[PDB]
Amino acid sequence: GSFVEMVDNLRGKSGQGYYVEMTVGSPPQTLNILVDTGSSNFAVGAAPHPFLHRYYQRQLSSTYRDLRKGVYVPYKWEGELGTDLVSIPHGPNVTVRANIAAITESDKFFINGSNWEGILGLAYAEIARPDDSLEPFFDSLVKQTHVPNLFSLQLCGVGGSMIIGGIDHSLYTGSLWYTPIRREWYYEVIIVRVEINGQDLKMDCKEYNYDKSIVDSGTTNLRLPKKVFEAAVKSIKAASSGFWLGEQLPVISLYLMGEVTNQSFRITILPQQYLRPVYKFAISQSSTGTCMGAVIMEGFYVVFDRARKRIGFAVSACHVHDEFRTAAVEGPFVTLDMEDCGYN
Ligand SMILES: COc1cc(Br)cc(CN2CCC(NC(=O)CCCS)CC2)c1OC
Repeated sequence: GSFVEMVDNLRGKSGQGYYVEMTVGSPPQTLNILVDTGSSNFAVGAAPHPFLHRYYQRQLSSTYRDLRKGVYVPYKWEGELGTDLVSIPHGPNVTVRANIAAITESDKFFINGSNWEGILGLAYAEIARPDDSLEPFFDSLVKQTHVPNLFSLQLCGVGGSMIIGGIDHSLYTGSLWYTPIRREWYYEVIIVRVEINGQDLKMDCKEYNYDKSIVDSGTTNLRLPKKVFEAAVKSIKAASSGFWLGEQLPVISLYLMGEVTNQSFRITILPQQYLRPVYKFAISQSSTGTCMGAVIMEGFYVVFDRARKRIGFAVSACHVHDEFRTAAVEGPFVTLDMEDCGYN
């Protein structure tokens, strides 16, 4: 119902993702940790990298255990794997034994000037490194505690909330609308229709999910596939008459597969969401598929209902809106052949 302790527990810089305070080891070592639904490793700085405010000092932790194994993660960082006791101060009052990759070497990972020292992957074991046998933090948390298999994110344009183990109904207006998680690797969803200011792109819905479509807190932009990206910008440029290519400095609706056969709902983002104050055009091309980043997520309260293999969307109580236009989650809509849109 209400999780006052966990409200406003996220911070960050625009374009750099959101981080939460966590503790590792015994006695607890406090670190700021990126919240990433697009990856599945819990990894922290473990050596005195010049950019870092602080780092995990294994020698100070009585509860640390070595797994005597190494991990190389390119996007790069490299680490030594182990386990230790982990807590989230402004989260549930629990302590779990989780896997931690102690980052010993990295290139273009840590950001000069940033206030975070690690990454928390909230996605599933499938995309975990080195392989799926390394249990992600959230999978460990659910198994070792009575914390429900669910988390939600209210990312605001920089602070936000990560509600672990439930939903805070103060953080959204209207109703929650759910889309199925297609496969438990990334938080994979299916987009069935795309409108630019009320007009359908008339594109094959297979193109909207070319390779995959994901909800990703680790990505800043709405990243559309090349073919969709091209057609989207074409309608975006026509609606308002280098920059469009992300080389320099009208609402958008995505229809998502519903819970029921032939039933969909739409989520609608304003310019106030895809114009990121630096302004920059926060919609870019991709070759890995559709990535619903902070652009999408900042308009909505997002429920990662892992228990029921679904993701909830509702209008965020903190989203930037004026007296003219407001962000929206609306349904139900009738959409046939939705299963076809999934790439195989
Ligand atoms: C500031 O730097 C980061 C902040 C945060 Br929060 C997370 C990361 C790492 N994260 C790794 C997974 C990526 N997503 C995918 O591979 C799916 C394709 C999406 S189009 C997104 C970036 C970051 O990079 C190091």
